[PDB]
Amino acid sequence: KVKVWGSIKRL
Amino acid sequence: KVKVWGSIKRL
Amino acid sequence: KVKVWGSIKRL
Amino acid sequence: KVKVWGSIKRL
Amino acid sequence: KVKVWGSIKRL
Amino acid sequence: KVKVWGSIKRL
Amino acid sequence: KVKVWGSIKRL
Amino acid sequence: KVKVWGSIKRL
Amino acid sequence: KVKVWGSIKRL
Amino acid sequence: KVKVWGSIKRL
Amino acid sequence: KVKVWGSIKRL
Amino acid sequence: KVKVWGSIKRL
Amino acid sequence: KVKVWGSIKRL
Amino acid sequence: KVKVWGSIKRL
Amino acid sequence: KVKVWGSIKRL
Amino acid sequence: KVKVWGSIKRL
Amino acid sequence: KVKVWGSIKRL
Amino acid sequence: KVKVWGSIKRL
Amino acid sequence: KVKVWGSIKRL
Amino acid sequence: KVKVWGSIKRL
Repeated sequence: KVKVWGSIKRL
Repeated sequence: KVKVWGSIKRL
Repeated sequence: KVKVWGSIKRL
Repeated sequence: KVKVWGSIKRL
Repeated sequence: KVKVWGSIKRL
Repeated sequence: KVKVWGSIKRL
Repeated sequence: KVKVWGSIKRL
Repeated sequence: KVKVWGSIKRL
Repeated sequence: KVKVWGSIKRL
Repeated sequence: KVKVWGSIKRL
Repeated sequence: KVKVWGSIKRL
Repeated sequence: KVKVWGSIKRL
Repeated sequence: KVKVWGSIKRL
Repeated sequence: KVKVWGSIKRL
Repeated sequence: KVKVWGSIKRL
Repeated sequence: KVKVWGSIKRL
Repeated sequence: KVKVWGSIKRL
Repeated sequence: KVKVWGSIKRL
Repeated sequence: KVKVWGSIKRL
Repeated sequence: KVKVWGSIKRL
């Protein structure tokens, strides 16, 4: 399983 | 799945 | 601001 | 699908 | 202001 | 800021 | 920045 | 097994 | 940068 | 055994 | 770039 | 035996 | 036997 | 690219 | 005799 | 693209 | 896609 | 006799 | 007589 | 899909 977590500032 | 939620001020 | 929402199901 | 909706003050 | 609407298929 | 969270099981 | 960790099973 | 560890800045 | 390492037994 | 080792920029 | 080396026994 | 050797830009 | 020869850019 | 060569003798 | 002919895009 | 050709006599 | 045609004798 | 006819996409 | 009829996905 | 049909007299 690949767990993803965080945030982005731009598209 | 990977959920996406929030906002951006630039591209 | 540009609202961003939804999901990336296929990667 | 990642839906996007709003407005930017500059590029 | 630049209106931005739509969706991303592959993020 | 856009929150990215979740999981990719199959690539 | 978005942290990604884990394992790919279905390639 | 394919192990993953790191980060993405935009996706 | 997402670091990738390991082995593919099957897909 | 197909071995893997390196780094990616996107998912 | 992800270096990939090795062999498949049963294709 | 099916031998494999080289590099991929992404998974 | 069945011979295999060429290249791939993805897995 | 990942070079692929060899043979599948047992199937 | 089983004759095989063609090409693959992925491993 | 990987070329697959040849024959399987015994399974 | 890889065409496979013919007959199995040694099962 | 065991007759075979068709195709494989990955092997 | 052992009869056979169907379809397979791999070899 | 590889279509299979026929009879096994012996193996």
